[PDB]
Amino acid sequence: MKQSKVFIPTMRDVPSEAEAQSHRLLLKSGLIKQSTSGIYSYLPLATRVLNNITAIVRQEMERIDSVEILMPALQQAELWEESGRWGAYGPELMRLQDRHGRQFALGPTHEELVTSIVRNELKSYKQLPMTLFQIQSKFRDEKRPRFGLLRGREFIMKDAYSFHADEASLDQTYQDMYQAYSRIFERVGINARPVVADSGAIGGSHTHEFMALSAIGEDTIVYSKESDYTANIEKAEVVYEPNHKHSTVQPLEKIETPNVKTAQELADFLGRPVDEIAKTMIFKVDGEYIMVLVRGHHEINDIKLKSYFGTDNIELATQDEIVNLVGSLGPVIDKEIKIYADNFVQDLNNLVVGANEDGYHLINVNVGRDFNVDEYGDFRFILEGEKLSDGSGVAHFAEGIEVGQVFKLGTKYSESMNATFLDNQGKAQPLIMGCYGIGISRTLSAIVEQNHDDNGIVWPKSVTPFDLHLISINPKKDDQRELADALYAEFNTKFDVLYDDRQERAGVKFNDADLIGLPLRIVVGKRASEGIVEVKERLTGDSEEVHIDDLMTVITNKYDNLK
Amino acid sequence: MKQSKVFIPTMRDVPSEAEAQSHRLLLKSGLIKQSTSGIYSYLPLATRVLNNITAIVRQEMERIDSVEILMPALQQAELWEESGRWGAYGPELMRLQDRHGRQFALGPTHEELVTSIVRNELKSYKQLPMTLFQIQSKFRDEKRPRFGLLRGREFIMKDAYSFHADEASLDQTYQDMYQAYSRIFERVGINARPVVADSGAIGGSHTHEFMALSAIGEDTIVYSKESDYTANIEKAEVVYEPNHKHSTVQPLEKIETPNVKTAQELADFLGRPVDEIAKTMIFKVDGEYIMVLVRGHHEINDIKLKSYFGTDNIELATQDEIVNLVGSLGPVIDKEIKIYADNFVQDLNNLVVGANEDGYHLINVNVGRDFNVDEYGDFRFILEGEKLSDGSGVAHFAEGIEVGQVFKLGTKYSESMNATFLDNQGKAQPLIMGCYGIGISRTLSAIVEQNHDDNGIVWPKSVTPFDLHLISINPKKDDQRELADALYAEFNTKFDVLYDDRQERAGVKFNDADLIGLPLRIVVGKRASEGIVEVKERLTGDSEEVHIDDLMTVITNKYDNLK
Ligand SMILES: Nc1ncnc2c1ncn2[C@@H]1O[C@H](COP(=O)(O)OP(=O)(O)NP(=O)(O)O)[C@@H](O)[C@H]1O
Ligand SMILES: Nc1ncnc2c1ncn2[C@@H]1O[C@H](COP(=O)(O)OP(=O)(O)NP(=O)(O)O)[C@@H](O)[C@H]1O
Ligand SMILES: O=C(C[C@H]1NCCC[C@@H]1O)Cn1cnc2cc(Br)c(Cl)cc2c1=O
Ligand SMILES: O=C(C[C@H]1NCCC[C@@H]1O)Cn1cnc2cc(Br)c(Cl)cc2c1=O
Ligand SMILES: [Mg+2]
Ligand SMILES: [Mg+2]
Repeated sequence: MKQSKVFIPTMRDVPSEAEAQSHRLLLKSGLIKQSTSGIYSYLPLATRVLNNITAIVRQEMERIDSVEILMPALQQAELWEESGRWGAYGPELMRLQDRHGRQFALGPTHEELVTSIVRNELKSYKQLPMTLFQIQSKFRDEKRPRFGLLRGREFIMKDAYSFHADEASLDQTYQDMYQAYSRIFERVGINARPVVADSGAIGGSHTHEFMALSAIGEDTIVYSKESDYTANIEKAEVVYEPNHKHSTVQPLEKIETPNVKTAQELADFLGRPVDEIAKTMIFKVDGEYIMVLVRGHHEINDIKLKSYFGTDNIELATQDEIVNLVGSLGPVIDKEIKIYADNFVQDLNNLVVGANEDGYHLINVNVGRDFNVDEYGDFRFILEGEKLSDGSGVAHFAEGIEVGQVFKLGTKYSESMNATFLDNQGKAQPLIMGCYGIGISRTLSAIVEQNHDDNGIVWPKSVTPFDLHLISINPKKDDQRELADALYAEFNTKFDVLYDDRQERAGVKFNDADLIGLPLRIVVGKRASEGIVEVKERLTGDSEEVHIDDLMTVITNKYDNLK
Repeated sequence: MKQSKVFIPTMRDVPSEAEAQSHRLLLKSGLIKQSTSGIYSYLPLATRVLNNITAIVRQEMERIDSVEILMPALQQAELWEESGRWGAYGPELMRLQDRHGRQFALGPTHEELVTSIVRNELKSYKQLPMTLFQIQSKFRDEKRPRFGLLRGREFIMKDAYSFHADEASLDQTYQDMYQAYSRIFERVGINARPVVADSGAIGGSHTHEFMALSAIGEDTIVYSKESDYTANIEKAEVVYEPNHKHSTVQPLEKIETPNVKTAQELADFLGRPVDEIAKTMIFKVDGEYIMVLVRGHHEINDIKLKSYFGTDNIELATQDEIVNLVGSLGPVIDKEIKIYADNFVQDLNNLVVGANEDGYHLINVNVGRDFNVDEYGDFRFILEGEKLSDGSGVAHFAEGIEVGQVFKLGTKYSESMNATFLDNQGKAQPLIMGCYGIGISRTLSAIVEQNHDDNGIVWPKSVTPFDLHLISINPKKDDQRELADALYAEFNTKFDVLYDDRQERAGVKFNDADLIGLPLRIVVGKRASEGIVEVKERLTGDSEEVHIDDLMTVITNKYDNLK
């Protein structure tokens, strides 16, 4: 393609609101444009990268017999009522009415739709297993869209769904997908790690998330150096082995603590280490108010609380709800309320806690005497340095972007939506399901996060929108224009060449080229009359003069040796 | 792919409601499944056909420098307010609210979105022309979804938009698109004709529709045998040259006409030919009621009326609106109402018309004496046999499916949405726009309409979901299964082979194969031990025995000679 005919609105200045490097670079390089919060257009270069990603995805899906389909975005509410998700979900599910008042969801994911396709069609065990996938734009009215394509409201997902006669068959396809996902991410230029993910509040099914390792990552991976242990910090269990720090029991005492809000401020005020303070938070669990206690150097993990209580309906009590129930909160109160404490609170006595009265705290508070703990448990995040759940060694942290997930779904949808098959013994059984997804537009951004420098994007060979950037320094000069025209015709059969044929200053062409980030650059300039050009590598910045008779061999060898 | 792993829910019986052959066959062959009215899932084989169509589309777009992008479905109402389409359109535009009460349209087409992309980015004449396109699902809440993929509510469109400094540049790209569209349709196996289309009520810009010639087609193409004249029957002008059939003027007379509703019933009742009766219809044009007169053998053309009056707000008066104004209607009434008559009414005198009184009609009604005609004009459809507007010869009719359109849009959106560029002389000018579209999912159905027989689909080589159907008659037999396994491995590198490896009766495999419609079939049966198979052509039904040492050459030669 001649660059004069390709829309590439490169920017001089990136706005302050853009925080993530991938977001900043996709804007600056003229690859995406925001329509509104969380909603983007993919401009020509991004679209080519998306096409390269989806071609790799299609190869890897076909390799494991995952068969492509395309399902609708517009989905009748009645389908979502069958599963119960219509009623279970709130504003994140986008909803609308047609001209006859009939209600619809815009698909955030397709468990019901795909179940509706296969039910009473996958009728026998002889037809199983079956795996279907699509590459299709999903809709989620995210509370906080952010970081460009990393969290949109309209976004591209590759979602797959598999159907099975038994658990062993599901296990096989889950492994196939796991392996296919590893291949997909490596091929597109992402360094990713599969990590054990949380199975949800109620379920205990096997699930792994694929995490693109990057500093912008909002997930923390807990990993071992001694074993293959890798878990989301939300899931990673903390094993408690007693190590008491108890002193002589003292009488309870309310103390004045003016302008003291936080646990660390209280620690500083009393001249004590923060770990000896116990923090108290009020949660609302299935309508009932509870208290959760953790030490001052720890933080409450809501995902563990949800899994512990076995419900997703857990949230912090609001300002008004706290006042109606009881400044800094504490466990000593004359009221029927269940108090839960993290296991590591047992290492202390003479607790420092809130007084349920602004400007005050309690010291020398003791369990049994002053208040009772109903149950102890693992209600916190692991810290870096602590011993892992498998006993292999010490916990280390790495930050990650969730680029995909694999999930053993089971019979949830097939039971609720009556999707059955006749087994070996002729009896009706619900289809056993797996579901799997890659965030395609998120993955595009993750590629940029891991493949860029201070001057722009550095696209991997596998996904670069064009292979070669052919640039004329001054096309007013006949020798330069004509040589570049000839080289375009020569190289645009074997390679995809972006030919910067524009009547633009050399400096802007090179700045644009740095942003755009194609792996190899052929510069036609002052030595065109001699049949000499310059070849420049985007990754290293290495430049060399090359004569046109050698150029095909030099470019091909350089291209083949790219990662 | 092994057919045991591909979801293909072939049907024994097609429901009565499915009318169009393409709709019936896409259902019967297991290629689509309805989710609800006008909303479909594309099953594995249809998805492969769609991928083949879009690959051809992409090649032909790149050939004319039409550059791929991907724009969002979710579009803020504020954008649609800029153009005025938010207010101009009614229930066909699907609308919704997000969680903050902000209003959105689901894109039925993307003129505003694309204008928002390029405005203040295509800043100079030096950047023009620019052509962008996407392949993306559109949403239209159609009043009457029908014929499967021919009229959906969620459907795939390839929409392109071009931007220009002057009218000559627009003319060039319009011609490029016209030519590209001709190529696309021929390549995918559609016999199509470009025809002059109506430019709308207000505008007079150049537009052509591409019509897939087929009997299910709801459009009628008027064409010449002597010239290149081709027009939609909505547009095709009728030139009136007087041929009076006048008799001696008679006195007006009201006559009893019991149980006479229609013009032909009245003709039969009075013993007169139907052409001597004048029909009267009441229309509402920009709030004002009018009368339109046409002869009994003619019909009113609303598209001509809209173009004549220069407004889209024309509709028939309702039952209640007719009563408030005045059985069979007629022009003789004591009221201030404008009466328009088709030109061919002038060939008659002593008109037979309604009496504005149930059970009665008027005879011997004459213009000037009994009523006045305000204006005469071309308000009807041309009939087959009549002389064409260009004077080349006689009108012939062919039925067609509108598979695409090309349109010289001009500055409508660039004016309303302030999308300007600096011209040669440094002054701001609105971007001159073209817009173009192909219905991709409609085109898939049109391919089936033109490429099928009584036993199933007959896919063209260019778009067939697989190239070869490899079928084992009885895979319990080791020689058959093993030979078929070997041939699959041999042929699935050069070709895409669907291998019917299923443990199913031969009869169902062949019935499924006929429906599925791949061009060549390799049958492994009783002579597998001898290294002999049967090759069968789907189009002709010709079968021949072939030895496996000759099979690659025989298949390749047959495949190369397919249309
Ligand atoms: N709002 C979004 N924008 C872009 N990509 C997304 C978004 N939500 C999910 N994805 C991607 O789609 C994949 C599958 O969806 P899903 O498993 O439902 O995500 P999720 O659990 O909601 N992730 P998150 O919201 O980031 O915690 C994810 O692994 C992401 O890569
Ligand atoms: N409801 C639909 N279902 C499937 N395809 C459609 C639909 N509407 C339009 N298309 C296709 O998209 C192309 C461009 O859209 P457009 O020019 O807006 O169609 P249109 O004038 O509304 N046609 P029609 O509604 O059939 O009279 C058409 O030429 C069709 O091939
Ligand atoms: O979407 C999932 C589970 C899996 N679905 C198939 C693709 C891969 C993915 O991990 C989790 N999820 C995430 N977000 C959601 C948001 C809404 Br709104 C709804 Cl209704 C449902 C969901 C929802 O089910
Ligand atoms: O969509 C068009 C004009 C052209 N747009 C770009 C692709 C090719 C197509 O011919 C005509 N059209 C047809 N149907 C529509 C339905 C609705 Br609802 C709206 Cl808002 C707008 C429209 C509308 O503009
Ligand atoms: Mg989410
Ligand atoms: Mg329409």
